[PDB]
Amino acid sequence: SGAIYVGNYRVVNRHLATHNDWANLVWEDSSRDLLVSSTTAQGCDTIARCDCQTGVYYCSSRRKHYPVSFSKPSLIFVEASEYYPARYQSHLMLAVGHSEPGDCGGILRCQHGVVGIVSTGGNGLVGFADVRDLLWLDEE
Ligand SMILES: NC(=O)[C@H]1CCCN(C(=O)[C@@H](CCc2ccccc2)c2ccccc2)C1
Ligand SMILES: [Zn+2]
Repeated sequence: SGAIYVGNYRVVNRHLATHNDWANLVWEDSSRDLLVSSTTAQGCDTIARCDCQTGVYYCSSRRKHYPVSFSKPSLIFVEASEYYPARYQSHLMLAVGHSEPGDCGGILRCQHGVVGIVSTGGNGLVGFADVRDLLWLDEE
């Protein structure tokens, strides 16, 4: 579990959005596993605007922040699960690191800000849904 809070936005994994998030929807993309909902209060997160491939992510299954190298956002094959059929997930970055399903929502950060949130994994790999191309998160 976990979310990004920037301005009047809550960014969460689409497969984990609560009923309250759907009743206050801004934008969603099934192919990226992202959903953005409106918030009454202002958030403090700054989104990174860069091409960094090294950062630190939070892993709830180990209660640890791990430094990692990660790939460029890409269309990656994600196996069928209870949340989606077998498909290509876009804007996904992989890293060698421990991750388990309950780790989704963990933030990945670089020196510039929030890069993305855990969305996939397994096999000593962890995948992050990128949010750095969502330039509109920095306005209104
Ligand atoms: N974005 C998605 O479509 C997610 C939805 C939840 C499930 N997804 C994952 O990647 C799972 C592992 C799936 C798996 C298990 C066993 C064998 C082959 C695959 C996972 C593991 C670790 C961290 C986060 C998620 C896909
Ligand atoms: Zn950066």
